[PDB]
Amino acid sequence: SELDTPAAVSVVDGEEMRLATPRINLSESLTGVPGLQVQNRQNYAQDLQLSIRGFGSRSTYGIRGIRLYVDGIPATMPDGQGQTSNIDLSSVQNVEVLRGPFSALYGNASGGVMNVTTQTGQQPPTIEASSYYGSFGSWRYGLKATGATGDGTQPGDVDYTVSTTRFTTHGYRDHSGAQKNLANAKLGVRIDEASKLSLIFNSVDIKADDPGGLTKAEWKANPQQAPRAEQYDTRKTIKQTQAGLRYERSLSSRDDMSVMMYAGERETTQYQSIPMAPQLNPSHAGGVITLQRHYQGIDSRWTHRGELGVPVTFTTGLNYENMSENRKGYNNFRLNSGMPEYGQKGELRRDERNLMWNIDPYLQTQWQLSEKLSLDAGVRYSSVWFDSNDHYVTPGNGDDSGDASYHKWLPAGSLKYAMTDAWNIYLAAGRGFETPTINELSYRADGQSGMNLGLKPSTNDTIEIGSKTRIGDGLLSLALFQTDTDDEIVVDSSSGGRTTYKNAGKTRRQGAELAWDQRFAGDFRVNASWTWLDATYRSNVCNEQDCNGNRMPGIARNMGFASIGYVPEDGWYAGTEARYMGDIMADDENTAKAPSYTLVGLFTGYKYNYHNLTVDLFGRVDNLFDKEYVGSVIVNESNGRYYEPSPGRNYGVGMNIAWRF
Ligand SMILES: O=C(O)c1cc(C(=O)O)c2c(n1)C(=O)C(=O)c1cc(C(=O)O)[nH]c1-2
Ligand SMILES: [Ca+2]
Repeated sequence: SELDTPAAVSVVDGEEMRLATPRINLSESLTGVPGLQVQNRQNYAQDLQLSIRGFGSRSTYGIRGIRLYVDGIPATMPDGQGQTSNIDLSSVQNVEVLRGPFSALYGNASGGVMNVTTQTGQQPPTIEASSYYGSFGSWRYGLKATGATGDGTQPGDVDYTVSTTRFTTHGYRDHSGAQKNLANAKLGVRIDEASKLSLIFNSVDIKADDPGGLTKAEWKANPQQAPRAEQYDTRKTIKQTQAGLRYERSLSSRDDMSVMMYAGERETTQYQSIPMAPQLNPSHAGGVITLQRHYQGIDSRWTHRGELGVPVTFTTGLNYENMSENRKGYNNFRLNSGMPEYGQKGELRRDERNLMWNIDPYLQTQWQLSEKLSLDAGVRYSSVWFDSNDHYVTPGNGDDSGDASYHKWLPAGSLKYAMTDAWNIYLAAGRGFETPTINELSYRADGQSGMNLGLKPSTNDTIEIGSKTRIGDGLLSLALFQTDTDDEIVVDSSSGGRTTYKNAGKTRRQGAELAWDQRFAGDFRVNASWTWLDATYRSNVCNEQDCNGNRMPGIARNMGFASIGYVPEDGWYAGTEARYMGDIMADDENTAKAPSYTLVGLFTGYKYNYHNLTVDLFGRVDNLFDKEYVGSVIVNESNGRYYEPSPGRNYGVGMNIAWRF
C-alpha cells in the first residue's frame, strides 16, 4: 500500500489515467505525481522527458535517471537509457512511481523507479474500442480485448489483455507530425495452484517528425515554427518489439520465486539538424543515427517470509540485463553539386557494436522490529560492463573501441514507524547510481573521435523523511528529501539535437513533496500535490563562469497540481485540473529561463450503460486560459534553441465503446 510504503511512492490508477484523456501521452495523467516532472516536448521523436526529483532532466530524448519497467520488461536499458513510448495507456492497470533509490528490488537509478503494469484480463470479457480526436489533427483509436477464462485461481485459467492503438497527429509545432502504432498483449495462465506464467508482448512503431528547439525570439514570434526541422527534415523512426516471460511460483507458504525474462529489439533512425560543416570533420559521426538494440534479461528472485528474532521478509535475487547495439551514423546530407541536401542518409560515418550488460545480485529485507517499527534494509551490487567495438576506422577516425566497468554497492534502508493505524512516518536513506548512457559517452566536447569515456558515473546519497496519513477515503503524503550527487551527469552542450555530456562534481537536491488524494461523498475526487525542489550545483560546471550554487537546468523549483473531478459510475461526469509549473532554467548559467505557467484543463463526459454496452463520450479543453508557455527545454542548447513551445488552448473529444460478453 502507498500508506504502508516507507518511501515516496505514487500510484496512478489506470482508469483515472484513462478518464477523459487522449491516452497518448503520460503527461496527461502523471502530472499529479509530486516530484515527477513530465515535460511534453510536443515532439514524439524525442518524446516526453520524465524526471523524478530532478533526475532525468538532462535526458535529451526518452528518459534517464529513472528505471522504467513496463510489465516487468525494462524500458530502461543497461546503459540507463529509457523510453516511455511503448507504454500502452489504453491498457495500463496502474503506474507506480517510486521516488528515490530506496529499494534494492529495482535496477540502479538516480531518480527513481516507474513500474507500469498492464491490466490483467478479468471477467467478463470486454472489447473496448476507444477513439479520440484532438487539436492539431490528433487522432488516437484503439481496440482492447481484455478477458479471462476463469477467476485465475484454477490451473489453466487464462487472462488476456490485447490492446492495439493507432495514433496520428499533425503536431502543434511545424514538422512535428507523428504516427504511433502500439500493440500490447498481457497473457497469463495459471500452470497449477502454485505457479502462474505471464506472457508480455509489446510492439511500437513510431514515425515522428522532430520540430527541435526554438530560441526565445523564435518562440515569442511564432511558437509553432520549426525552421531547423524543415531544413534538415529532422525525424525519427522507431520499431520496438519486446516479449517477456514472467514465471511466478509458490515454493512454500513462506517462499515464493519469480523469474522474469525478456527480449526485445528496438530499431531507431534519427535524422538530426547537424549542419554539414561539423560533419566535414572526419572524426564526426554524421547527422543520422541508425540504432539496432537487442536487449534481453532475466531477473530471478526468491522471497522468503520468515523470522530471525523478529518477522523478516527478504527478497534476494539476481538480475541480468544485456543489450547489444549495432550503431551506425551517416551524414545527414548528400551533396547535390556542392550544397548539402539534408534529411538524407549520406556516407557512413560511424559503425560500432556496443555491448552493455549488468549483473546485480540484490537482497531486500523487511524486518518487523516492533508492532509499529519496521526496517527495510536492502543492497544491490550492480556490476555494469560496457564494451564498444568500433568498426569505423578511417583517416582521421581511428579505432574508437573501448570498455568500462562500474561496480557499485547500492544500499538502501528505511525505518517506518506507525504513528497510528492510519499514520506512518518513515526515514529512508538510499544510494543511487547512474552510469552514462551509450549516447552520453558517444560524443566528446573536444570534437575528437572516440567515446567520452572520461564521463564518470554519478552516485547519489538520498536521505528522506516522510509521513503518510489516511485522512478518510484518501491519502495525505509529505516527503522531505536531500539528495547529494557526486559526478552527476549533465548536458555539457547540445547542437543540432546532438548532446555532449560532462560530470558536475557536486549537486544537491533539497525537496518537499506534498500529495493529497481524497474521495468525498458524491463521486467527488480531489488530487492535489506540490513539489518544491531546490536542485543546485555544489560545484562549478560552467567552463566560462562560476555556476556553483546555480539552479540545475531543466528542473522546476515548484510544481503544483490540483484536480477536482465529479466522476459518478455513470451519467454525466466532469473535472478540472490546475497544473502549475515553476520557471525552468534552460542553461547552467541560469540566464535562459522557461517561464512558469498555470494550465487549467477541463473535461466533461457522459457514460451510458445499456446492459453489456458502455459508451463513454467526453470532451476536454486543455490550457483552458490559452496560456503561452514552453512545455520543455533543451538544456544548454549551444544556439540558445532551448524552447519547445506548448500548444495553447486545445481540445479533444473521445469515445470509449465497451462491450461486455
Ligand atoms: O529512441 C531511441 O532509441 C533513440 C536513440 C538515439 C541513439 O541512441 O542514438 C537517439 C534518439 N533516440 C533521439 O531521439 C535523439 O534525438 C538522438 C540524438 C542522438 C545523437 O547521437 O546525437 N541520438 C539520439
Ligand atoms: Ca572510429
